[PDB]
Amino acid sequence: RDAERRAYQWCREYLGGAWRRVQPEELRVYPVSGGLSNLLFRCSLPDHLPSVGEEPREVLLRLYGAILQGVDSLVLESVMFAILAERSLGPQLYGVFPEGRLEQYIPSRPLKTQELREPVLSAAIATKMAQFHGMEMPFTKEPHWLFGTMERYLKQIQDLPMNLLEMYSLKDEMGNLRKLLESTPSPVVFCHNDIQEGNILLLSLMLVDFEYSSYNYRGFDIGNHFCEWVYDYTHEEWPFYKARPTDYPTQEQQLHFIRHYLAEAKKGETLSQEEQRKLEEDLLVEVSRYALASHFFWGLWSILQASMSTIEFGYLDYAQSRFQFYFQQKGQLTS
Amino acid sequence: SRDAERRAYQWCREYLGGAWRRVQPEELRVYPVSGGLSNLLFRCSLPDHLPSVEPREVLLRLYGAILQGVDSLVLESVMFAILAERSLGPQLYGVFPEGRLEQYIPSRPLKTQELREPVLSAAIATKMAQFHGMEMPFTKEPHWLFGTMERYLKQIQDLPPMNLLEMYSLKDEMGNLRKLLESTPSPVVFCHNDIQEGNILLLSEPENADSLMLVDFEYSSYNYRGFDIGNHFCEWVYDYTHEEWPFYKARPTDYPTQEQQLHFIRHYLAEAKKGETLSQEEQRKLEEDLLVEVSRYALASHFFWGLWSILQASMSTIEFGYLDYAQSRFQFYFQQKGQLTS
Repeated sequence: RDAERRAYQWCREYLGGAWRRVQPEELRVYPVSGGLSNLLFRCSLPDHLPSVGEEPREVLLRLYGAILQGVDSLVLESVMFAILAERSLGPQLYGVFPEGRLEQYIPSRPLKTQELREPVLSAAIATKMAQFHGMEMPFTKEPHWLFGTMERYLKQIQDLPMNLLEMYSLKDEMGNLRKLLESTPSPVVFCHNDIQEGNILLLSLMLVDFEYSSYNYRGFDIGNHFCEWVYDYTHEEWPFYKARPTDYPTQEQQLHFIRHYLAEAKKGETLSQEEQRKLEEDLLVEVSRYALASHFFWGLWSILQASMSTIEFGYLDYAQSRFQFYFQQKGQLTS
Repeated sequence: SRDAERRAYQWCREYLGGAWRRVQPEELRVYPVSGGLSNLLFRCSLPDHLPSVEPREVLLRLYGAILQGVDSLVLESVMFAILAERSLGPQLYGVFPEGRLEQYIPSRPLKTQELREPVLSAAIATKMAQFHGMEMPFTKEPHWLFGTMERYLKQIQDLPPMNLLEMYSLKDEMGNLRKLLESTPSPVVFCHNDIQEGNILLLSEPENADSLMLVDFEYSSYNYRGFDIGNHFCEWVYDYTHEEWPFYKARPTDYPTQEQQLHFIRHYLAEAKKGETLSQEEQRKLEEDLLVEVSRYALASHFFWGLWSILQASMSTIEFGYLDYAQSRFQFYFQQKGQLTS
C-alpha cells in the first residue's frame, strides 16, 4: 500500500491536467513485468475521469533496483533516457528523479525468446544494434566498463554477508578471461550491453532500457545477444527462467546476424567479396570469445543480485547456469 | 594547480576523440576561466600546432559541493542534455557526477551595466518568457523556493563556528516572507532561477536573430514567475567582476526604475501572451499587477541568495566574499521590504 501511495504522489507531482484531480482510490497502479533489475508499475487514470488537455492517460513508473542506484549509474541512465526521448529513439520522459522515472507508455509487446531466432527479426535486431554502435554518446570512450564493473562486483560479493567463487575459481578465471580477450581485437563502440528480448519492443523495433549501456567491445554486445537466445525469463515456476543451451545460435544463424550487422556498420563502403568474407570470419571469432564475457558478467551480476535485489527470481541458480555455460563454451573454443 | 591541470587532461582524453587521445599533458592548454560562484570552469584546447583528426576546444565544468547532491545532479545533468538536444544550449561531450565537458560557444557574457540597455533587456525578457513556456520533466509543484531555503537554513544552523541568523532574525523572517508571498499570486512556470549577466552569453557569430544564449540551469526548477523576474532585476545591482576582495560591487541605485521594469515587463508579456488579443485596459492591468508581483518576489531573491551565500562561506572553495555578500543581500532585503511598507 506504500508503493501504491508513492506511485500516486509521483504521478500527481510530475504530471499535469487530470492527474492533479485524481484521488488515491481512483488511481489504477498495476505492477507489470519490469525485468530483473528494476520495478515497473503501470499507472492509469480512471476510465471516467476526463482529460484537461494532452496529458498522458497512462504512464509507466520505473524504480531502480539497488544495483543501479550508484551515482555514476544514475547520471548515465537518466541522461541516456532523456537523450533517446529527444531523438525519438525511446519513450518520452515525463519525470526524472534519483529513484526512477515516469515514462511514456508505448503500446507494444516485447519479443519472446524463440522469436530472436527468426531470420527477419534477427536481421532487424542486428541492423538496430549497428545503428546504436555508430552513435556518439557523452560517456567515457575507454572500454573500462567490462572489467571495471566485474572487478567491482567481485569485491562487493566478497564483502557481503554454496560458494560459487570457490567452486568455479572466479577470481583466477577472471584473469584467464582478461588474457584471452587481450588477444582478441574488438572495436570499442557505444553498447547497450543487455540486448535481450524483453528490451526489444515490437511497435518496427524500439530498443529500450539502456541502464547497463556504455562504450564497450562490439563483440560483447553481439555475443551477449546470442547468449540471450538460450534464456527464457517468462518461465512460471522457480527459478523463473529456463535455459536451452542447444538454442545458442548455430554458425549459420550467427553468420546471418553478422551479415546484416556489417551491412549497416559498413553502409556505403564498397568491399570485395573477399574482404566481406574476411570481415565475417573475423567477427565470428571475435564474437565467440566475447560471448564468454556475457556469461561471466551476468554470472557475477546475478550473485550480487541474490543479495541486493528484491525481485523474486532464482539469482543464484541463474548464476550457476551462466558460469556452467561459460566453461562449456570455453571448452568448445579449445577444440 | 598542477593536480587540476592533470585531472582536466584525463577527462578530455577519456571522453573526447581524435587528437585528444594523442595530445600529451605538456601540450594541452588548460585555462582557468570565469566560472561564477558555484562551479569551477576550465577551457581546454589543443595546441595550434597539433592538427585535428573533433572539437579544438571544450569547457570542463566541475560542480561545487552545493551542487553535488543527487537530486541536483540528476536535474542539472538531464537539463543540460535536453537543452543540448533542442539547440537551446551548448552540446554535451561528457557527463559525470563531478561535472561536464561542453561545447565551447564563441561568445562573451554580458556585463552588469549592459543589463539596463533597452534592446538587451527586451531580448532577455523574451528569452525568459520562452523558457517559462516550456515543459520539463521535474516536479510541477513550487516546492523549490521554500524547500531549498528551509534546507539551507537548517544546514547553516548545523555549521561549525558575527551570526547573521541572529543579527537579522532570519528564522522568523523566513516565516514573514512566506506569509507575504502566500498572499501574492504568481504563475508557477519552469524557471532558471539565476538569470544574471554571467549566465547570458552574447554569441559572437550568431546564425539567426537570437544573439543571446541562456546557460547554466543548475538552479532551475518549477517556481514562481515573479522570482525569475525579480531575481534578474536584483542582478542589476551586483557586479561580480570587481578585482579585489570581496570580489563584487553593489550599487543599489542601479536597481531598475519603474519605467525600466515596465519596459522589461512589456516584452516579457508580449512573448508570454503571444497571440492573445488584449485591449489597452487589459494590457495595462497585466503590466501593473506584474510590477507589484515582482516587487514582492524580488525579496525572495535577496533572501534565497543570502542564505545560499552563508552556506557557501563553508561549502565553497571559490575565492569570494560570501559572508560580505550575504550581508549585502539581507540589507537589501530589508531595504526593499522597508520600501514596500510605504
